[PDB]
Amino acid sequence: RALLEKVDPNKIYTIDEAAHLVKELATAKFDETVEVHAKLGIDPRRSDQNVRGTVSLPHGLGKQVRVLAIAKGEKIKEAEEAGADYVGGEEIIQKILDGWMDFDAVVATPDVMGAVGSKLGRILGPRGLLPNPKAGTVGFNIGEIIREIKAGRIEFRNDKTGAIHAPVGKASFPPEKLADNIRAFIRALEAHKPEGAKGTFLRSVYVTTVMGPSVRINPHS
Repeated sequence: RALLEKVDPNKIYTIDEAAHLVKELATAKFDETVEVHAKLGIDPRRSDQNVRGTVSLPHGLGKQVRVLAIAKGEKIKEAEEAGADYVGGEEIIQKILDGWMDFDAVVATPDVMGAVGSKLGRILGPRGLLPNPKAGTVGFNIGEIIREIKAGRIEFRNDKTGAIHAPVGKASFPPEKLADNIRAFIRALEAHKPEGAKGTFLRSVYVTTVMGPSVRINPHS
């Protein structure tokens, strides 16, 4: 844990330095999702300054992503038709508990999320693989969700604190690809600067994981 002192909390790192720090400190036990969090120069209580859109990450998305869709009843067939690599009903949960992890991403319909969250929270959670409606990975339009990932896009939306975050890779990625993905998210955010927002837009930007320290980065590096 003392390992924490490898990250200087006051330094503004380059994106490449941050990518390397990610890989130096990543737990070896499982593959963690790497996020970028930014504090935005917006008023989060006014809808005309909402920031919402997609990032087309240059690495790790598209046809190659093995998507698991968990659904129920009719939506199983829709997930199959949309080309999810793996589809299951709630019966698939036990298979995951038994050690099946061939998938890279999980999406789900709302009706299975109680069971998914309760049984797989402690497994998918620490890995960053838990579906969430705010990330656009839980919904009844399961086919559209699958197609968006296969088209190489991830969704983002600011929160009520005026911050925003999105996954940009895994700790297992080569650092150059992680760095590429971090830059891509920053460029996607900048392309979505609202008209009317004043002052600095990217006030601070960080590379993060759920369980680890944040690494502050220069978004123009």
